[PDB]
Amino acid sequence: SIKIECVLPENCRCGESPVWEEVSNSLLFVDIPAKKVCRWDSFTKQVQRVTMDAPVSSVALRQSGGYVATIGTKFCALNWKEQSAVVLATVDNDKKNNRFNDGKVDPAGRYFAGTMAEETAPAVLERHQGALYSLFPDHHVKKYFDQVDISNGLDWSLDHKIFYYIDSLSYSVDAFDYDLQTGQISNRRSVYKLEKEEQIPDGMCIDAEGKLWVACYNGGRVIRLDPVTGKRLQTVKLPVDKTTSCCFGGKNYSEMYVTCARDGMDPEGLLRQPEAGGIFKITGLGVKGIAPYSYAG
Amino acid sequence: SIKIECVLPENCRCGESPVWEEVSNSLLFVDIPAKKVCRWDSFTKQVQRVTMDAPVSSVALRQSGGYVATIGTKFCALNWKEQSAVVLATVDNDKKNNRFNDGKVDPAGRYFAGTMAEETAPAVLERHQGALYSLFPDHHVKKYFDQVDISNGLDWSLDHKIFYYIDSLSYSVDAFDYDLQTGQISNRRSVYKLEKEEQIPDGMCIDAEGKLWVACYNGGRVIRLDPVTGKRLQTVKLPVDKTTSCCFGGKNYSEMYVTCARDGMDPEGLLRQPEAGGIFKITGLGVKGIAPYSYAG
Ligand SMILES: [Zn+2]
Ligand SMILES: [Zn+2]
Repeated sequence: SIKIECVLPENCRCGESPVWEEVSNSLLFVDIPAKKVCRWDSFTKQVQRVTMDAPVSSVALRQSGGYVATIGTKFCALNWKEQSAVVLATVDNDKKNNRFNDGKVDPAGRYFAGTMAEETAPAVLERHQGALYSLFPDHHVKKYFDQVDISNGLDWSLDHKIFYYIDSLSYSVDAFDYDLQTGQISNRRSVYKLEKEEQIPDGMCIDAEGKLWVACYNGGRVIRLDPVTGKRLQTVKLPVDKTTSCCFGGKNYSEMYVTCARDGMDPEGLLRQPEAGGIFKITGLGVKGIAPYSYAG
Repeated sequence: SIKIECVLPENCRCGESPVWEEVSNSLLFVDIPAKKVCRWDSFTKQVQRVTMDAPVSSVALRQSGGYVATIGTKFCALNWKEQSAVVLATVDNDKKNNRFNDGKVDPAGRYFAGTMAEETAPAVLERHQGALYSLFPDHHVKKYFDQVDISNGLDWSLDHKIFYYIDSLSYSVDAFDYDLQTGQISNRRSVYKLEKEEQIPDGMCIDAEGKLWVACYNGGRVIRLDPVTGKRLQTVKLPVDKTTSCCFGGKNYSEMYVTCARDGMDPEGLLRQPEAGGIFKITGLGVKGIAPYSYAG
């Protein structure tokens, strides 16, 4: 049996980028259009919040201390206590209107993230403006590929030989060969195409059996896929439609934390999804996840 | 009911710009990379073709006689009985790889056509290189706006107050307010957004109810769109994937003609679509089209 609970009714405009900090039993996440980074202590229940000067799309662990975030079209290191960010690298300078979206650290401590055109407009507009990036330990940047609509969930297989990636308007989870030692990706192929009711695929993580959990935007669900068989294994429905992301955390990585968005709802949807934008905890999935990697620069 | 016929197994590299010439009961079209203007006699069933010296991307009737056509980055007059073009105007002189794409005459005798960067491999690059133009009856070019990808299908509403325009890599059918007397457009807005499955929006033609028909390049289909409600009204699927463009012809515009492309297909997909690059005729739609305008310069 499954328990779904709102642990923190944060009403985020757009909650994203859940990451489990095991050393302090905290969850981090972002609220993208609110430009916030948040850190929620699972023991005290207290949340702290830093507000940045541009959309903050993702946040990850930095092994030397503090955190890394993608703010606007920059990779930045964050000194949480000083409420100070230092710019590590910039991308997409040629684009007048981009941001980072989803990002996540390698098995080798490289901070992967891509971009997208900024939009809340959708159905008056356009595309293919994104590209996938990685920030190496030496603070150098690689562009993997362009023509990306919305850079979204991403992860890596337990044996470090395959990269999983979602570009959301593709409606497909893709897989690449990944070289751990160099961070090269090849042989892009589709491993799962969403069903319609699955709506927009968004955030993703891998679990300790190597299956994939995809948050489904407008979907009110997260879906478990086998990437080696090509099939859906399970659907867990949430009391909110605008599920964005998910990760594993809590004791032994046995709980799932899920982000969602309160933005773009109307009065009558807010009325009966009153916890929209909250953080949900799902217990009793009967699977554990794995620990995130920490940026190496 | 819908009835589909491959009226001509032309195998066009890329067949485009269908135009019904009702005084000879013929369909004019182009084959862009073969650099051919084409004319199929719907009665004898035979196709005549003239070879130009640069890719021909559109053709239109000329009020005073013969044809106009866009050949490379040039608006040309075409006398079909000799077979050479007389340049009337050049655009994009500073872009030494641009070509015109799609073009159609105004309810007022102005030849609209926009350009794109010619592509590779072959072809395919890079990007925002295009602009939208309109040759006036005095042989002077107006320009309109740039950073287009693939200037594609275009038509006018039946009140002559709305210009509809497709830029392919925009996956959006757009509308502008349009002013007959001056050819001025303004208030560009998305009236429709393509679903993953519909692929890339290519040519298009309004019907006598004011709906819009758009050929979905790699969607093997034309979809009929309500500009005012922004919803898809029906899908007509086709024997072949690279449907490029569409127009109304046959007696009083009661039949629809779909062009297609066979360039960019592998040896075994050609063998599943024996009719890639042909001309299809669809009867049974319930609506008629409207006649083409003739160029008044
Ligand atoms: Zn996301
Ligand atoms: Zn076209």
